[PDB]
This record gives sequence, C-alpha cells and structure tokens, in this order.
Amino acid sequence: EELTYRLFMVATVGMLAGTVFLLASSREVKPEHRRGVYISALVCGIAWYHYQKMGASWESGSYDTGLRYVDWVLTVPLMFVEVLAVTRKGAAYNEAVRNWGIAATVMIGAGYYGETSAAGSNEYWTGFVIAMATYVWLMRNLQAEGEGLKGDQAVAFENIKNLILVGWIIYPLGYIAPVVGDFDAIREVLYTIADIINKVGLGVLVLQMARVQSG
Amino acid sequence: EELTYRLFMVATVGMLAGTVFLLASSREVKPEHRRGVYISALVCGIAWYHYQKMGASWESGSYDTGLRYVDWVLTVPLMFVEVLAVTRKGAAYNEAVRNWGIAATVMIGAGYYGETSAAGSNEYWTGFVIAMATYVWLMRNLQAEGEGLKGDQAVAFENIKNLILVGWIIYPLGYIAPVVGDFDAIREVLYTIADIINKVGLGVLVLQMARVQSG
Ligand SMILES: *C/C=C(C)/C=C/C=C(C)/C=C/C1=C(C)CCCC1(C)C
Ligand SMILES: *C/C=C(C)/C=C/C=C(C)/C=C/C1=C(C)CCCC1(C)C
Repeated sequence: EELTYRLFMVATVGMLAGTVFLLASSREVKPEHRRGVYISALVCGIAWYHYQKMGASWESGSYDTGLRYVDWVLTVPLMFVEVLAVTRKGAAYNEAVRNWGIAATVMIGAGYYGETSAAGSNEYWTGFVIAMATYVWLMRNLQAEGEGLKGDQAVAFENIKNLILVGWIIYPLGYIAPVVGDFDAIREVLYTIADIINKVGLGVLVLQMARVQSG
Repeated sequence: EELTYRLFMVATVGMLAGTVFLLASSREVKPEHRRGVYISALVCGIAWYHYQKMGASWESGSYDTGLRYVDWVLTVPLMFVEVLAVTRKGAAYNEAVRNWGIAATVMIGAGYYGETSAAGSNEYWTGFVIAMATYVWLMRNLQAEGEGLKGDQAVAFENIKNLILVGWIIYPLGYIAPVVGDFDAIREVLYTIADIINKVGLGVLVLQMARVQSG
C-alpha cells in the first residue's frame, strides 16, 4: 500500500515537471505549431492535479477509483487533440477533434460503466466490448493519420503513433486482469507509471514534431 | 446550512442546463464565431462539476473552501477568453488571451493567498490589494474593448461588459464581509447565486454577440 502512495507523489512531481517543461519549451517553436504543445502541458497539468487528489484520497483511507476515470475522461480526448493539432489545421482539425474526441469520451465512459459493476458481470463485459471497439477504431484512425507524410515529419509522427499504440495497451489489460485473478494492487502501480510515461512522453514527442515543422 | 446545500444542487442543475443550451445553440451561428460559445459551454461544464463536489463536500460537514477557488482559477480566465473570442481574432486575440489570462489567474491567486489566512491579517489585506488592483486593471481593459464597435455589435458588447462590471462586484464585497462581521453562511449563498448568473448569463450574451456577428 505504501508503494502505491509513493508512486502517486512521484507522478504528481513528474506531471508538474512535464507541464512546466512543455510551457517553457513552447516559446522555442513557431506560433503556428504551439497549439499541440499547449494542449500537452494542459494534459500534464490536469494529471498533476488529479494525482495530488488521488494521493490524498489514498493515505486518508477513502481511495476513489472514480478519480482515475475523471482524469481519463478529460485527458484522453485531449491527448488525441494534441496529436491532431500537429497533424491537421482548419476544418479537418475541428472535425477530427469533434469525432475522435467523442469517440475517446465514449471509450472512457463505457469503461467506467463496466468498472463500477461486479467484475465478470454483464455490465462489465458490455463496458469492455464497447470501449475496446472504440479503442480499436481510434488506433486505426491514428495509423491512417500517418499516410502521406514524408521525411522527418513521417519519422516524428511514427514515434507519437507508436507511443500511443504500445503505451496504451496496459489500460485494457488492467481492466481485464481481475477476471483472470488477483491483480488489483499491481494495476494501480502500473497505471500510474503508465500515465507518467504516456502523458509526459506524448507531450515531448508532440513538442518534437512541432520543432520539425518549425525548421 | 440547508439552503446552502439546496442552492448547490440548484447551481449544479443550472450550470448543466447552461452547458447543454450553449452546445445545442452553437450550430445556430457560423463556424468563425463559435469559439466563444464553445468556451462558454466549457466554463459552465467546469462549474457544473465543481458544484456537484461542493454539494457533496457541504453534506460532509467539513466543507472544503478551496474547491470554490479551484473553480474560479479555471473559469475566470476562460470567461475573459470567451469575451475576447467575440471581440478579437488572430494575433491580437492570442496576446490578449495570454495577458488577461495571466492577470485573471493572479487575481484569483492573490485572493486565495489572502483567503487562506486570518481575516484582518496582513496576508489577508495583501491578497485583497493585489487582487483588487488586478480586478481594476481587467475592468478597465474590458471598458476599452468596446471602442470602435458600431450599431448592433456595440449594443451586444455593452451587455457583455455590463454583466461583468455589475455582476462581479459581489465577489470582492464578499471577501471584505468577514472583517465587518459574521457573514460566512450568507456569502456562500450569494456567491452561488452569483456564479449561476455570471456564468450562464455571460454565455448567453456571448452567444447573442455571435448571432449578431453571424448576421
Ligand atoms: C493519461 C491516460 C491515458 C492515456 C488513459 C488511457 C486509458 C485507456 C486507453 C483505457 C481503455 C479502456 C479500454 C479500451 C477497455 C477497458 C476499459 C478502459 C477504459 C480501461
Ligand atoms: C464564475 C466565477 C466568477 C466570475 C468569479 C469571480 C471572482 C472574482 C472576480 C473575485 C475577485 C476577488 C477580488 C477582486 C478581491 C478579493 C479576492 C477575490 C478573488 C474574491
């Protein structure tokens, strides 16, 4: 139980560092590519706040699984937005933002729907199935987003895509874990680590893409 | 105590109502003038969320006074943004957003600094002066913003400006109340009512300006 607490504080500090790093480095890219960088720092700042609330809620003996999903419902759509903001602009950006944003919201909501039921129950499987399908629909969209890119942009986008494809697998895995057995304490540890890597990492890589686009 | 709880619940409903009204209504204006409407819906959505937490917190017995400031620090800057979204575009917008945003953030921060100390204390008066100066600077900026507007836009903007000018006076007044005397229960009530009116109201008027700009 102490490790779980300690990791919430480590994440708190990492998310803040990520936020301030990204805000500081935003001045280093051309204004027309800063949007993604700004949304990235926002994601990290939201996560910074929620990890503080998670950490307080854990050492007080009241730990709300709820606070995790509140974070995800905000940050997951925004993480798609970070990415779309460096791959698109104009009407096409506003369209993907709406369409992918809604899909990411539905994924997390289906998740929460299933999570708040008995594991193995019908609600649980329904949640999994609908979120998993939306997850797949999003990963496919993200894979399609790279087609047409050239040179250093293609390489920069390849890194953002692969961070999400590989890095986000742990979330559905964790959801499934407990029907396979007793993986409850470990899931909380792994998700925290994952969140730090996925949110600071993606910000960094969005910042790298924006620099490429600025040279 | 009971009225305060009651009002929290009413606010929660009112903020949600406002959010859905503004999102539904966003299709009725041209894409180029929707931004301010979208931010106004966001503003209402954030307050919806915080008022649910404020309600639940109030029922605890031990009510967290910081929740209010968490909402303000997010929403107050966004309200200035939703205003600048209908009075500005391009570079000017982005600059005003940064600077008025910072200013608004500082105002609420000073407030919080002073609110988290003894009433009458040194810390208290410092928070007040800094927040008030910043408030004054903002209102003076808001006033200047209408210059050059003609006809129906000048009228629509007069309404935005007067909602903020008149509607936000209650906040610093409530801050000073405690040093006159015992006003803790009533302040909560008045801030709640004010928030509904200022947040939903401003959204409606930004929508109305967007409609005017839409022809
Ligand atoms: C910063 C946080 C991130 C990127 C969180 C991502 C979470 C997911 C991709 C969750 C996915 C889920 C499914 C695909 C199925 C099971 C239900 C969820 C919500 C755990
Ligand atoms: C939706 C919430 C709104 C529009 C809240 C507005 C809050 C203020 C304008 C607060 C202002 C303050 C000062 C001018 C001085 C005393 C400290 C504050 C923060 C209460």
